[PDB]
Amino acid sequence: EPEPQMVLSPLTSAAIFLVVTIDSGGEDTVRDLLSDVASLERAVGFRAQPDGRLSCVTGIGSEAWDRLFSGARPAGLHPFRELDGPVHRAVATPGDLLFHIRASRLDLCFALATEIMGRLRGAVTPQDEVHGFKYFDERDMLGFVDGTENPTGAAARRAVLVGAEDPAFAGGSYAVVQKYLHDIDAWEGLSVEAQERVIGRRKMTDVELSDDVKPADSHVALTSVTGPDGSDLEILRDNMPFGSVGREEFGTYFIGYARTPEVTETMLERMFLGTASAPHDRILDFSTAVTGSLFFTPAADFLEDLPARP
Amino acid sequence: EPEPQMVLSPLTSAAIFLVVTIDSGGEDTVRDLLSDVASLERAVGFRAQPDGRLSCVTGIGSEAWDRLFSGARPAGLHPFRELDGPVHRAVATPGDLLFHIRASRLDLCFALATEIMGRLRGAVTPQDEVHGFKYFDERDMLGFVDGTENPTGAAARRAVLVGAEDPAFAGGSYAVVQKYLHDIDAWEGLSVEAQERVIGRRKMTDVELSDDVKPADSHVALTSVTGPDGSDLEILRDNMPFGSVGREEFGTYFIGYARTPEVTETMLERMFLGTASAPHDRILDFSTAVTGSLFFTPAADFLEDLPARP
Ligand code: HEM
Ligand code: HEM
Ligand code: NI
Repeated sequence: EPEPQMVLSPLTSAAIFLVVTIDSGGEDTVRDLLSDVASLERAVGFRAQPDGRLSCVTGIGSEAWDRLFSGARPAGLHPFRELDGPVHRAVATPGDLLFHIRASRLDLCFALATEIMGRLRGAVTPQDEVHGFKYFDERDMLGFVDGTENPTGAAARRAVLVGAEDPAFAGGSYAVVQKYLHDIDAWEGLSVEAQERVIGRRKMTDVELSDDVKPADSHVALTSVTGPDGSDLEILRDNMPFGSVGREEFGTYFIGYARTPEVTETMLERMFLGTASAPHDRILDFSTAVTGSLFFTPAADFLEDLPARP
Repeated sequence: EPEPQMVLSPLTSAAIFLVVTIDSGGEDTVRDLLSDVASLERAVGFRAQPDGRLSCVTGIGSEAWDRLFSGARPAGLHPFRELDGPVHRAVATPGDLLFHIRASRLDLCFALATEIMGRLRGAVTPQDEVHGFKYFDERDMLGFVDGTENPTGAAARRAVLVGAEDPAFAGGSYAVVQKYLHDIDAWEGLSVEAQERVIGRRKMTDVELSDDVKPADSHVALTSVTGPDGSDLEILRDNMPFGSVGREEFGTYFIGYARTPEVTETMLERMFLGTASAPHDRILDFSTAVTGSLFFTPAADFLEDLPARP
């Protein structure tokens, strides 16, 4: 009986990512928005349903949580753990609140972000805002199909949603975000055969590389992680391309939901710190991370009925 | 039997507007892109047909025209005439090339814009770049249905496409652009009735105010122009909203196609300078123009078989 937010969304061609920090003494204005946000989603979204598919997933940062809520905390909620790799850095940037707004059209996402930020105006300071558009064939900014091996339906739920491990917050999830910028000129200089050695899948056909062709330092290889037993651990990603052409900004907005942050964090360490037979993820030779933050996205039940302020 | 560019488009949800200036000695690269731009449009767009609806209207500024082409000039091509009215100013800004990119998906626009700019790189300098989205019910940032009294088909061609009057350039058109930003706060503080007296049509039903009622300083009244004969003088507009919710920007991007700049320019004068019967367009009390430029968008034929350089 707890309802989670729309962490498992259908395919949606548009998205707006909003990350803000809570000003001095903006705690109260925020908690009012947190209650209404579900209702607000419904207002912007209900006409233009069922095509629209407008949703919002709201996330709360580690430190912001303590300023906002009394009572117990989510089990594994900390601030984003910065990774200072030998070559590549996973930076950690400020964010107190996350709004993951998605729809089938960008104007719906825009209308709902306007409502959210309108009532938050004066209590929060914008940190990041990016509008994402999906390609007509699910490909990302590097030209590869993006999202293929995402857990689906029932296993997705089990991989993403808090359960009996933290009963107090079952139905919530942990969201990790990173805004990446690509060296498109560099990447496109590569042969397609060389690019597939980077990702770990065939570009066009989207078939994964056989176990002994797939390089140890390819993306798909490093992001496959298993548990201490004979079973593999997965996350839910909804990557969204973005960019400004004039500024030569070509991006991938990464977002990854998981039952516990330790899964996503493992994958991050393998990509940036590398393993024994892999100095790092080759995707990083073409992708530079300019922000990263960690949030708990609660059950929608938690937002309707908040705890008293600490 | 000269084919115009896709000035008359279907209805498109997405748009990118590019304005660049041409650097010293960039003229040659620019010409090479102009010759290939229709080609590139096909390249990006065909594999998305029919539903893609991707198109690019390419336009050239008055000064850039003499740097690029020998031979005849279009009869009406001058720089955007700055208007310095009693209250409001229509700024004139830098711009040599216009790329009016439209499709049903924002990603189709982004992709063509990437190819174009990649070619133009090293030879031009970005001046303006707006990504526009259209609301599901064809409304703009002011919440009024935008585009209702636009001309259609036969009447539109007659209104927009250069004819026998300037034969060397039949199939062309003159485009005027202005990026507008709105005092959204001010605007939303009016009553719906108040707002309708600003626009000249009823907000929610899009019926035009009757003659007696419609204020003489309302937007529709001021942009309703007749010639030296009885009949009306029309233009084709494809206004697009754009915005950033974080830095509190809510805008309309104006683009106005006409058979001769004179019609558009006349309207712009009544709006910013006034009338016997009105100080200025009431719409300007909520909208600030931040860019202005005038371009000639040649026949498709012209770009593919370019004149010699001078
Ligand atoms: C610029 C950033 C990124 C790009 C362009 C990108 C792109 C891709 C692509 C093309 C695939 C192909 C296979 C598939 O979609 O199933 C993939 C898979 C995957 N990615 Fe990434 N990705 C990015 C960042 C990340 C990050 C930061 C993580 C952090 C955990 C991550 C985790 C994964 C996982 C777990 C898979 C599937 C693993 C499997 O095949 O079992 N990705 N990504
Ligand atoms: C802030 C910028 C602007 C906004 C928000 C805006 C919006 C609108 C709206 C809501 C209408 C209602 C009627 C219709 O859609 O046909 C309209 C009509 C019109 N506008 Fe604008 N517009 C803007 C700028 C301009 C500019 C710069 C011109 C320059 C000539 C212009 C010329 C016209 C014309 C000719 C009509 C229709 C006239 C008729 O009813 O016969 N507009 N606009
Ligand atoms: Ni490397």
